[PDB]
Amino acid sequence: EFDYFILALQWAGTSCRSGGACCPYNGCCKADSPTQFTIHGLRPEYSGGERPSCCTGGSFDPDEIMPFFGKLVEYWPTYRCALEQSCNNRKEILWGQQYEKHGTCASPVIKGEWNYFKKTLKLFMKYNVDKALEDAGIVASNSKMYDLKDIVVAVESAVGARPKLRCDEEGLVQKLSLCFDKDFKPRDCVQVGSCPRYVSLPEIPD
Repeated sequence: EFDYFILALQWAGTSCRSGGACCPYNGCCKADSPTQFTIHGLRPEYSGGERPSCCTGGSFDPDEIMPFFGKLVEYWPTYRCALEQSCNNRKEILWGQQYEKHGTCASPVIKGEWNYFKKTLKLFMKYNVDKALEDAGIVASNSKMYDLKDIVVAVESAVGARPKLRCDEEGLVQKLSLCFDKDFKPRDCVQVGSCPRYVSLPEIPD
């Protein structure tokens, strides 16, 4: 039983600050493009001791991604060069792991692969945090820090609900999550203490 969905987004600059080698599907390699928040995954919010994962034991079928491939590569890249540990000790690409581990547990609100990726992408584009931040003048930078409050206000004003921010211990923004109800309408996320008063949104390392 759950009431809300959580859409987890990752800040590319922080996921890429530990260099690495360019490999397929990697979001840290791609000529020249601005650093932005990309999709990590959509999942049911469980808060009662038990937190289910892998609910159908259903094999991820890459064929059902087709009408979304271009968008997934651009907005849902991976930041590791290895396959992700998924259900049944099965190695999988990020999209697969997210679908099997969480999307299956979203039934019947979300039924099947297609609808999972379709819904996740729709929410990302409709309530676009990157556009909100850019509008406020909050952009990737290695020399300037930002008031945490400026970022929160930008997202709330644009999306209509309070997000959840998570920073590493050096004050770098790592993730930003949005919460939604079963009808996919924005809802304030539970308050959390992670980020200091001033934070940084580093650019992807060259």
